Amino acid sequence: WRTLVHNGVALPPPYQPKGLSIKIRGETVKLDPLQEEMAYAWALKKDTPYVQDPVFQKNFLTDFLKTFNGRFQDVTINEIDFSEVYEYVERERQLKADKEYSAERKRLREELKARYGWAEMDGKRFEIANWMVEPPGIFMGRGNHPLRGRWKPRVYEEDITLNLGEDAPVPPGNWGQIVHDHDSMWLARWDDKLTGKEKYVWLSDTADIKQKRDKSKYDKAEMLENHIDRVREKIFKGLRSKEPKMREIALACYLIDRLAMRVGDEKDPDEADTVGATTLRVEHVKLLEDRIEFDFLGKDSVRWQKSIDLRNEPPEVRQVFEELLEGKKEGDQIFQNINSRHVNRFLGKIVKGLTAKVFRTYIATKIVKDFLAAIPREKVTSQEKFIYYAKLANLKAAEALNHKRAPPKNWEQSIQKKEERVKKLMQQLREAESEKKKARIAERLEKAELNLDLAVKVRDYNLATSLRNYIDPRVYKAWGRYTGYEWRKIYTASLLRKFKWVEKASVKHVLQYFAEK
Amino acid sequence: KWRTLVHNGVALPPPYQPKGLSIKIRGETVKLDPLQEEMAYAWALKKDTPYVQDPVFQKNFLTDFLKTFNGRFQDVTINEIDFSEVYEYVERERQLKADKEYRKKISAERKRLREELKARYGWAEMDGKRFEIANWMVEPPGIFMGRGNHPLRGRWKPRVYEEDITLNLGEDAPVPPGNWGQIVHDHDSMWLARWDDKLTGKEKYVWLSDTADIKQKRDKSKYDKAEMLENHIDRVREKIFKGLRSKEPKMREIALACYLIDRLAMRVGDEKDPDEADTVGATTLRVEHVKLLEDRIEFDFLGKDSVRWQKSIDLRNEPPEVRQVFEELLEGKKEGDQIFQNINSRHVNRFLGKIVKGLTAKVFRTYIATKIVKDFLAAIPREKVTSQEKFIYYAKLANLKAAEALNHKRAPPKNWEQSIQKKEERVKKLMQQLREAESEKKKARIAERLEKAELNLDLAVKVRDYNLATSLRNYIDPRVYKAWGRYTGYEWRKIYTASLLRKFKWVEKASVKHVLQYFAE
Ligand SMILES: [Cl-]
Ligand SMILES: [Cl-]
Ligand SMILES: [Cl-]
Ligand SMILES: [Cl-]
Ligand SMILES: [Cl-]
Ligand SMILES: [Cl-]
Ligand SMILES: [Cl-]
Ligand SMILES: [Cl-]
Ligand SMILES: [Cl-]
Ligand SMILES: [Cl-]
Ligand SMILES: [Cl-]
Ligand SMILES: [Cl-]
Repeated sequence: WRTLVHNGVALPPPYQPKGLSIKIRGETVKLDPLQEEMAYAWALKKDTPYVQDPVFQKNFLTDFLKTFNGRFQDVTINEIDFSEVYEYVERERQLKADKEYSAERKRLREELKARYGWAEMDGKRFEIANWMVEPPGIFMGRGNHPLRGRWKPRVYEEDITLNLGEDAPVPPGNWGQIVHDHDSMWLARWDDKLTGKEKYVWLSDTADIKQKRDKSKYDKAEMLENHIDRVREKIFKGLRSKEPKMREIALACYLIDRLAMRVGDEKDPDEADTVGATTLRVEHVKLLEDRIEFDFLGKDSVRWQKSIDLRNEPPEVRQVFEELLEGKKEGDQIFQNINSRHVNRFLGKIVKGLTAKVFRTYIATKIVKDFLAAIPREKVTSQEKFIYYAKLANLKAAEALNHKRAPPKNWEQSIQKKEERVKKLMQQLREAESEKKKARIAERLEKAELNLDLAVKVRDYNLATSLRNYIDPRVYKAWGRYTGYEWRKIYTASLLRKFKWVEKASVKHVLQYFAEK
Repeated sequence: KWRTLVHNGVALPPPYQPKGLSIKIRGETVKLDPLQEEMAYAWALKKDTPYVQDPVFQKNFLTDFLKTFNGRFQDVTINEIDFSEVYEYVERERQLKADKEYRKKISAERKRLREELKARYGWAEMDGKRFEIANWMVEPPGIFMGRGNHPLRGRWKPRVYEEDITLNLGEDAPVPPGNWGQIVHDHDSMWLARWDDKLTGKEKYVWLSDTADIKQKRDKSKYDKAEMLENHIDRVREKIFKGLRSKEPKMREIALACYLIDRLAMRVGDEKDPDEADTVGATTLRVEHVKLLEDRIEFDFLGKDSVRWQKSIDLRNEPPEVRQVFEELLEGKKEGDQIFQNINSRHVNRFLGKIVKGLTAKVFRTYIATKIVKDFLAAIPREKVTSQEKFIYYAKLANLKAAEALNHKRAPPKNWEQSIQKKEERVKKLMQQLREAESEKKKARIAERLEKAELNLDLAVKVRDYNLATSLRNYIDPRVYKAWGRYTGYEWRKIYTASLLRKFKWVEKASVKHVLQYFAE
């Protein structure tokens, strides 16, 4: 770049003390501001599973107990009474759900965005992706990070170096450095004060930000594995709720869990014609004694059918379906009060960051993992067999996520052509005694035989949708490492660029699952 | 975009020469066709290695081997096969090699043909400039192996042919002789040739020597060989002892130099690189540097800047051939005489490579230094790694242990004594600035810098006599430090300068499971 101007980064607001106390072994202790700021972060997690994790507890106390001037060094979490801090949190939670409004925050939120959210690079205006420096808080990763529960210390202007053009105005701030690095694209830089990792501020719509955001989705899905039981319990509790809006939302979430059905309002053309909760009409659903049948004919003339065996489903499932169908005509929409905002608000209250898209990524990724884990390594005899199994796993995820498609236009004859190719190769090598020739015919035979079986199996399904969007590429990198074969050949050049981040990423989480025996 | 690109393609392996050998399966003599014999002979070449005792290696090998007998024997297990006839041919041919190869029958002529093939295939022209091609030989087929735990170990690597190979050439470059599978003109690609590995499915590329692709591949290869040595160090040591008992005195001297690699991590001594040229090495030892006592041997080397290096080996549990060869080399020499007069890296690496293909003095000392670092970090409780700066501190103390092990001893820095006092004052001041600290922001900013000052002071004292950079750049597998970062959660990239992060760029993609499993034990 030639010139680059921006207003730096927005630092978090200081913590506001509330005069709260805790009890340690019966002794009331008045919290200092930093003590209270940490006790408050812990309290905000009071209803999460993390505060029951002994590694999480020990890491938190490592930073917490250091603030007590030498006292309480051998205290454990069970000997601290946080109830005063919990009560403040619950009170603020109730107050936040009661102030239906003082909407002058939009002027203040918009004022920050206009001030810090835009950089001007070589005369052009560009949005900044991450201009807010996050406030201090408790560190968390995907579930097994060794530093989980440790405090992330507050970052100040002096820790931050800004990248600016030489003729740009130095924005207000006690910055630690202003560098004129025409070579590098980043806007601001600083070291994370817990992990030692370098933190960068990038323009929106850049390679670094999209790779980060792409990987973050699959990371949330991996984390979901730790919480899926609780999610399912809260979906069913929602179905039993007294509030009809809650029952309807919970039922849409039940359909995500059970059928991997999308919400129905996403506009992306890859899935816009597939079934979704909001496009279900009364005529698409039949409630029977032992099952619920779904039968949906889409715009593309694709008929999608699945059923749910009610034998071992909770009774509240049929109860809410009956409630929503009651009194409606066959052409009426079933889910008339649903959209992605309501669904993701419900899910997000169970697991922060959880959305329907993350949920379906977890589903598709688990299906692929479980399919491949069931294959004895001795059956994976070649690169072609490796690809074949990878694709059958992709197909299982496609059918699970309802990525049904109209058959390829000339599928009928192309199968005979693959059947012809198999036939012709079949005895082409039967009349060739040279083993160098009888070997390079054997190789294309199995490639053709596997490619034929695959071509029959994939006719009605678009595998690309889940391969591009819902299957964690770490599963296929791990499958490559587990078996020895070339997993990059599962992907187009385009998807290899999209998943460039997988090259550096650990696959221990998946590979340990394959290697269990 | 290159504009023109000219080369002669790649050199294909020589065809296998059948020998008319047979094996026995369940007592039935079976005559081997060419491919079966080729595979049986490869297996026989490993008859005295651990690999042929590994059930995974066996199953993989039998998967491809039994496939050659298309109807019969599809049920056979490895113990039902009698390879003794192939074993005998191998032993006969290797005993035959115990007479003359480094003579003129296989010296000048072997040399001449080697240079002839290099002149034919080793050079490309790109945009009118001539460049050496790094890997113009297609490797012959054989039994696949990785670093020790590869899932395809024991599988056959099938022969590659001209018809399998794509060449990348300018549109109007001459088409080199050969039945190439395809000629492309891809101005966006720097590779010269490409084919699929017929076992692993990985795409194989031919590159110019001056590429990142080759530099990175050669850098990682050294550390991979050192990782693989971990499984074989006992056998290597026994073959060193065996060399010490050889009847040829030149092999005995070479063996003793290799023994000093193993026991003291002592370099050969002939490498010109200034990083190590002033440290002790086998070829730099003189009679007065070595005291042979009754149950131990003491080394006392006085080098540049009056730096004295001293280490000793306890001999009482050592095999007597160690003392034997030392006495042999010391006898008839007086003060000032060089002990190892027929030693260089070529002879040493020839000897080591006969034990393990690709093994060299540098690979051996990389294994030593890497194990030292791994063992040091593995013994550290996670509770002690309390911060990024503590993490870096322990990493450097491990680095120092490898420096001491590999004899990278140096004279203390010019102003060390005063550069130690100055840090003692800066910590003294830093503590008083933190007692009078006020705001939380201030109490933490000084705490940050104080902890850094105290650790750096203790480091500065401990590293006075050793150059840590040599082993960090050359002998410590960076996967150890990446794994240390993953085990603890801290940023391992700060262990490295920008230069070393470039050299070790390959570690970003590399698995560290082999080391991390050891830390997580
Ligand atoms: Cl932001
Ligand atoms: Cl975590
Ligand atoms: Cl979690
Ligand atoms: Cl600040
Ligand atoms: Cl949707
Ligand atoms: Cl809700
Ligand atoms: Cl890989
Ligand atoms: Cl090769
Ligand atoms: Cl291996
Ligand atoms: Cl040397
Ligand atoms: Cl690797
Ligand atoms: Cl791995």
